[PDB]
Amino acid sequence: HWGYGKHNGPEHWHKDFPIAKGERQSPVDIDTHTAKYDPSLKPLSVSYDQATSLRILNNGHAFNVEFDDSQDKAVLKGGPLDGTYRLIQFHFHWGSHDGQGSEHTVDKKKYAAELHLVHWNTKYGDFGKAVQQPDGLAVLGIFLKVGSAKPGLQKVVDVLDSIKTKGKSADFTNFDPRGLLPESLDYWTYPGSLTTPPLLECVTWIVLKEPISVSSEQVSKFRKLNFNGEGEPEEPMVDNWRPAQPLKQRQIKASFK
Ligand SMILES: [Cl-]
Ligand SMILES: [Zn+2]
Repeated sequence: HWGYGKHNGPEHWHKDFPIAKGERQSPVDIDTHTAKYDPSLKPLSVSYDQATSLRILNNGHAFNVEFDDSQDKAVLKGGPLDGTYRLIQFHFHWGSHDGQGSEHTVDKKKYAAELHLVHWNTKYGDFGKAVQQPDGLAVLGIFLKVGSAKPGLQKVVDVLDSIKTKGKSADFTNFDPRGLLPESLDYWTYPGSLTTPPLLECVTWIVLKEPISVSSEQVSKFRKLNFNGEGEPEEPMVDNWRPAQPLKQRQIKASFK
């Protein structure tokens, strides 16, 4: 089974998932000098007022906050997207220390972590059908940098102690993901893939320019989670990120100059 270790980590995924060497893999390094301004890209429309969070789960790879995606007003649209995409879950990737942990990089700079807000294209009926199409999902990626604390993240970080091992979960209602967004919605966009197996090339990536600031203590709580199930010897959940992949024949566009 895949993981992030020496023997089952990202360098090994291609054996079970040959698309790992595909033409539209994620993440990627974003070169700010070559990314091209496209002043025809509409503002991003992020509507989370009626986002209805359900639970938080340690899935053995990261933790996912799951949403009720029948909420037809809880949607991402605009920007580079046609039609409407529904929020299903968000999760993070992070490092064994503050100097690494993001999946996308910006001019080769890695951030302490990266948040992914996963949405599926309503035109395909559900998430399971959408992942089989090239315009099936839209993932909103947001970098975390160490600085002042992020108040809207605190409810997430405080609940992690009770879901420390694989399989554990907690009810997690009335979490408002708007508390995780930076001031600015300027972004870079490119077509790419899920960054975990099955690595399907079904994602329009929308990566915000502006990181959110989280405190050193908040991010260190991510690192207290464990990959293993209860009753195995603790295996700290850190460095669950996939490194930058070849950009091949893709152009990264920017919503801003
Ligand atoms: Cl804290
Ligand atoms: Zn992710």
